[PDB]
Order: sequence, then C-alpha cells, then structure tokens
Amino acid sequence: TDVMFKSQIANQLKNLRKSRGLSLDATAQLTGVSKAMLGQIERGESSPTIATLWKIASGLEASFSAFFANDPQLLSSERSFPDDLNMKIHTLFPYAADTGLEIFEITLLDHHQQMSSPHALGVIEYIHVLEGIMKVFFDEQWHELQQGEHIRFFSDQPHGYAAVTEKAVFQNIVAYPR
Amino acid sequence: TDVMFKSQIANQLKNLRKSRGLSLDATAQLTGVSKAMLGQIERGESSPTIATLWKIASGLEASFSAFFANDPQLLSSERSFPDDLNMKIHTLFPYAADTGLEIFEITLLDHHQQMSSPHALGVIEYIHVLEGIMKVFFDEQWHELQQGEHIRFFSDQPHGYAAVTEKAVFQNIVAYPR
Ligand code: MED
Ligand code: MED
Ligand SMILES: [Zn+2]
Ligand SMILES: [Zn+2]
Repeated sequence: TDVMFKSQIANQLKNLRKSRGLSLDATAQLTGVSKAMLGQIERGESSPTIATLWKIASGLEASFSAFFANDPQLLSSERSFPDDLNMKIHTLFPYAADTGLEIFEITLLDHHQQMSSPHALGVIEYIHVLEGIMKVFFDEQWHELQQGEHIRFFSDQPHGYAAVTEKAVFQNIVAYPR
Repeated sequence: TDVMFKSQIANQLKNLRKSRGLSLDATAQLTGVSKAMLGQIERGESSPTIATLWKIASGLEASFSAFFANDPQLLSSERSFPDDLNMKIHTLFPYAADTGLEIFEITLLDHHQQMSSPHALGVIEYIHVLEGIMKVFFDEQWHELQQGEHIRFFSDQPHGYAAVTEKAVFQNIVAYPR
C-alpha cells in the first residue's frame, strides 16, 4: 500500500496544482517544500510524511482532505501512512466548506512526537484527549493534557503533538477560515 | 540561578533591542515572538526557552552569544538553562565576527527532542556526534547519526535535534553569513 499511497498523493497533488495553474517552482515558494521534492512526489518517487502533506496543503490553501478528493472513500480507510507508523489517522469528518471543518481521531504510539509547520493563515485547531497523557506545542511552549482535557490554538504557527504516556488518543478538529 | 538567568536575558535583550532602535512591536514582527511575551521577558517575568532565544536572536540578526555580551564570562559557565533541563549547553567558542562562528558542545538527556524555528537567512550548522545515537531534522526529514558521524545543513528552516539513546553528546558549529 506504500506504493499505492505514493500514486494517490502524486496524482492528486498534480491535479490540485494544475487546477490552480501553478508551476512547480511557484508551488515550492508557496509551500516551503523544495521544487525538487515536489517533483519527486508527483512522479511517485518519494513518500511524503503527514507533516509534508500539511505543509503542501497549507501553501496551496487546500484542506488535508483535498489530497483524497479524487477518491473520497480512501480517506475513511487511510489510517496508517507509510512514513508515520507511530501515528494513525482516523478521519471522522472530511473537510466541509459550509462549516470549514475537518475532524480526525489521532492515535499516537511509542511516545511519538509530531512537530508541524504552520498551517494556513487563520487555521484553528481544537484538541480533546480521549486516552492517555499528551502535550501540545504552540505559543513557544508545551501544554500538557490528560484524558478529558481540551484546548484550542491558532495553528498558523509552529506547533506539535506528543504522547507522554506510550499511547495517547485525541480528537483533532481543524477549522479553516470561511 | 533561574531568577539570575531571567535578569541577564531581560537586561541584554532590552539593550540589543534599544541599540537597534527597535520598538517591541517591530521586534515582535521580526522574531515571530508575541509582543506580549517579549515584554514579559524584558521585565523578568517569563523564563525564555533556548528555542525562544534563538527565535529572538534570529529576528534581530544577532548571535546566540550576543545575549551574554554584557558579561562574556557567563557564557562559558552557563551550562544548564532553567527551562531546558534535558539539554546542556557548553560554549566552546563564543561568536566571532571574523569567522562568523559560534561553537557549542551539546548534551541531550532522557532522549530529549529539541525542535527549532528557522535561524537567520543563510545560517549554516555543522553536527558531529561525540557520544550515543541522535537524529537531526531538516529538509522535511530526520537523519540518524551514530558516534563519529557528521552532517551539515542550512538552518534557516525548521530543524531539530533528538537523542535516540537516552544520552547523546554532539558538537554544534553555527556559522553566520559574513
Ligand atoms: C490529522 S494529521 C495530525 C494533525 C495536523 N493538524 C498536523 O499538524 O499534523
Ligand atoms: C546551542 S543551542 C542548540 C543549537 C541551536 N542551533 C538550536 O537550534 O537550538
Ligand atoms: Zn496541526
Ligand atoms: Zn539550530
């Protein structure tokens, strides 16, 4: 499936880019991802990480869900990304333009730590811990959250998530500007 | 010493800022650190992390060493920063304008992971592992390095360091554009 993952992302990334009439170099400037890497991704040569995907989506001002718009069904089954084995994504609600929401249930394993690049301007995130203890980084600091605890923050800044207990599960609501 | 740390940083940050004729708001825009936090730091109300210090120095286009220029001696003794207990900094060579180099010996403990904001444009880093196993993040990926291994990268991008073994020690050369 790692190879099928590559082809899915490669083809849709190209569609998203071409639909916007963007060159690879212009897309590189927008996303902060090298033109070289973007070329490799579209050719199915490199498997992008979840963090790189968000970086690209942010630059294109697209939702994470947009990477699967050609085959919406895939999103509800895409739990394990090849380059992120200690993190599993369960999409509860794919991006909806009317509410601007994208909702995921994330499972962090082996005390994995996930740092992210800023998402698009104005994108806001909500976090609700379902199990374990985890920490969320933003505004230059880590915020520890136990089961049941919650918090929201402006995600258009360097941020991150980390499981303090070996395992942690949390709901993540990503709200895009309307 | 945590309090002495705060006063040292508070006073020199203000000097560096004032010497440049910058307002707090202008400094906020340059560094990406909120004006609120910058105000608290200068008043000795909040203890900045090593990551925040680099973020500020980068925006002011100053060296990390500049934060101790009022009392150079302090740098050679400042090993443990209050908000970074799993990371110890041993400055071997403070910033020198003729070579543009700043050299540190860093000890990471309890498999600590250190993510950093981009340093100033053109700043380059060299890494040489003295002990243990560690990983360095840049160009969207982690690079694992064992004892004796080395690597260099452009640090004006999101990057980071992580000890894979409980403890890891490495030399870090930070070269600023001349
Ligand atoms: C649903 S993927 C994990 C969450 C996403 N907001 C990120 O920063 O990576
Ligand atoms: C000497 S402090 C650790 C190294 C510094 N280049 C950083 O990114 O944090
Ligand atoms: Zn995020
Ligand atoms: Zn650095």
